[PDB]
Amino acid sequence: GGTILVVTGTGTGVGKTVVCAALASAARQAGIDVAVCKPVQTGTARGDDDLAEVGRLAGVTQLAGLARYPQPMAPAAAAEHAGMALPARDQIVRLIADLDRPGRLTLVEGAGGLLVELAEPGVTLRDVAVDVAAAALVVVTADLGTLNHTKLTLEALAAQQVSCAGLVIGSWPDPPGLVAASNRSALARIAMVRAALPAGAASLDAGDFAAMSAAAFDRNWVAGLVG
Amino acid sequence: GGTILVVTGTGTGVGKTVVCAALASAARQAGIDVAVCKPVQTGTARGDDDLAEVGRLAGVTQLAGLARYPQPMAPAAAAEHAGMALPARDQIVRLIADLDRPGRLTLVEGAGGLLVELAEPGVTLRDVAVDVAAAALVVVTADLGTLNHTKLTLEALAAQQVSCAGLVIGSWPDPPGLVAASNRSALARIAMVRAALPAGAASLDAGDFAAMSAAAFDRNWVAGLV
Ligand SMILES: O=C(O)C[C@@H]1CCC[C@H]1C(=O)c1ccc(C(=O)O)cc1
Ligand SMILES: O=C(O)C[C@@H]1CCC[C@H]1C(=O)c1ccc(C(=O)O)cc1
Repeated sequence: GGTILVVTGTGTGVGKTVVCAALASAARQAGIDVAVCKPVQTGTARGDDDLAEVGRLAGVTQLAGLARYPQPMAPAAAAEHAGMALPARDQIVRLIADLDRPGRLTLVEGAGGLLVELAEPGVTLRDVAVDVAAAALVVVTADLGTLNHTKLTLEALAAQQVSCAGLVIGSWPDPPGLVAASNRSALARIAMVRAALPAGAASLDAGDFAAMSAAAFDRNWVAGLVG
Repeated sequence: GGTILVVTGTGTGVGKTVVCAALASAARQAGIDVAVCKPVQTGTARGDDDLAEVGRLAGVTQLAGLARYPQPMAPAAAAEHAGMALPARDQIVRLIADLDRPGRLTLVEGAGGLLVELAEPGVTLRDVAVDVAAAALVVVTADLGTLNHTKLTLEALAAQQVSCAGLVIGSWPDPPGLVAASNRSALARIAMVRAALPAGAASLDAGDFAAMSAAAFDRNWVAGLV
């Protein structure tokens, strides 16, 4: 196949979707075929659609979804609230493998953080990553609290020998405060910081977003993700 | 010795200090001697003093600390900015062991979440819980995001055979709301929920707060800590 990357985060609202779109665009500009896949999407009763936003910002046409639940809640709660069940483990894995092909970067965006349940019983994105031999790109914040959350996530990735492809800061303030700078430097000491997306990256239009995306990431690391 | 309990949290600002004070107050109301050790304290420029809060809210007098930094940052960054190393692993472990005595509940409060650096070099509250054979109480929020953070923190505990004394929600909202109430059930499925401190409990005066604390925890669980 090609290269599968799960895109998780330290928590919710940390920028997984905008990092997905931003990495997708940077890879597309390097001539890499990109698919983005969102096995579990909650919050549809308020218009959340990460697949839609990713296409909107990065022009990905190859967008695969699976489970959709209305309430803006954890996959497990939003399912119970809807009278619905979670997908099964081998259904998510099937969705990804069916996208996987050589020369393609397939991004699997999670729901919330790494240990959120996506399938019964206690199946997480980390388990999926094992099942499909994917590295995890961890979306982190610059805010106070990020250092503990990142260290936890990395440990949880290592506990199952899921390789960390590095961190992305979902929102980088212009200009940075004392904490923001301190965190960025400390983050860089615990893992590679693949990029620091500028604050407001998601309000950009197509071309602004594609330029931001091309600048955000090291061209040579992006190009190196897919042979 | 006695019973040592580290009080940690999923993160920062989740209610670690108020929960120490609350469990200290409930344990005091059960006739338990309570000491609270806060090795490293930051944000002192703006008035942060977690041991003072425990004193005022819970009446604890055995309040033990080693270092104070003015910058409202994680200990390693406040110390970086201040130009002075964190205390030594040895100082923290020995302070806590000296605090520990039979019949006393010794609470140990970190900074931020479980895996924050507190001592030289890269020593965490997890490492300290190991060294003094302490179990961890994990403070958590009711808010969207808490489930992943709690599951992450409990894993990090298990990975070093540090026992989990349970969860406390540091601020229970009024009224709950759908996500808070769904999280409370989910958390309870993950570990024992020992208490949910009502929002605003930190602004209580001593008598009010004591009454809250007496009522927040199970009388028998608390009494059975020593
Ligand atoms: O948690 C507290 O006790 C409040 C304190 C006050 C000053 C900054 C807070 C702190 O220590 C801290 C620890 C770790 C992290 C992090 O993981 O990035 C962030 C902040
Ligand atoms: O994808 C997101 O993170 C944004 C979505 C929007 C609404 C619910 C968010 C969600 O999925 C989620 C997942 C897990 C947890 C938790 O561990 O507590 C909280 C929220």
